[PDB]
Amino acid sequence: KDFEKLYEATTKLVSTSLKVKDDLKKMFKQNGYDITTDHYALLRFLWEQDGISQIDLCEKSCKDKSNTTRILDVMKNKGLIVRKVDVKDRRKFQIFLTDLGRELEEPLNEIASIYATETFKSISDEELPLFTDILDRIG
Amino acid sequence: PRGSHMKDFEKLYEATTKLVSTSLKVKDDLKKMFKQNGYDITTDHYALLRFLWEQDGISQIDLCEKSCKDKSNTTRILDVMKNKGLIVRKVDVKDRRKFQIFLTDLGRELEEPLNEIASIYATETFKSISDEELPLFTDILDRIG
Ligand SMILES: [Hg+2]
Ligand SMILES: [Hg+2]
Ligand SMILES: [Hg+2]
Ligand SMILES: [Hg+2]
Repeated sequence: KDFEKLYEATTKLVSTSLKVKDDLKKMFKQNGYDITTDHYALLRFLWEQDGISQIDLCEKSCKDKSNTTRILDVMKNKGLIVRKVDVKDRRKFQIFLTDLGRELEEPLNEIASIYATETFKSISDEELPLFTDILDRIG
Repeated sequence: PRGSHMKDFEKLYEATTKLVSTSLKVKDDLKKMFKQNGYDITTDHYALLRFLWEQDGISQIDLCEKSCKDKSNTTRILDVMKNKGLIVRKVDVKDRRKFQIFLTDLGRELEEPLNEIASIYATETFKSISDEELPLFTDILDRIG
């Protein structure tokens, strides 16, 4: 409708995504926090709700089970989260924030806010839900 | 940074999240479709091949400007393409130390079957999206950043 246009949209979608992820990461680094966008998204779920099951974070995350688990080990190794074997299943892992994990909410949210305002500055508030809804119908 | 009409951070974050997820789903599904139909090609590969079908023998340098993925990642990906037999690296006759990138016979032949799959894929993927909506979507993506 027509392929050339469709391919161009797909490309822009995919550049933009990468640029977004990559600039937010840089901004966390510049302020001295060595974290990725993936780590931030995961931590956001936990700040809402601590003790999420790993499978539960599969679902919410996306990824494969391989990738998510590797991202979570990187996070544990930076001290943000710990991993417990569950009180309603040996099979399941529950995921808890450390103190470090809790502490970073204010500041990581602050940097993400600053990134967001600048990044979305040319776009109107009323364009968001259109954008969002077009993304939701893609696929 | 500020003004008199700020957006809600939550909304911006949700949009960023949806943008990211959707990018990933689209990439990953296109890759699955290529493999299911017998071609072991990533979306990154296919995207580079598109640039080569338009402009065979382009410089590594000019490929990176178009590519994004600024240098070491386009390169690593180019290497993987050479070892797949899709492309070939040729020292520039003019301008020392530049390379030009050329399609193999295999890389040329893939143009038709790979565009066929991607095209079908794109139409499915965008079927719920009206003709008026598309450049709107595209224009928002251009203003992001
Ligand atoms: Hg790309
Ligand atoms: Hg994500
Ligand atoms: Hg999963
Ligand atoms: Hg390169």
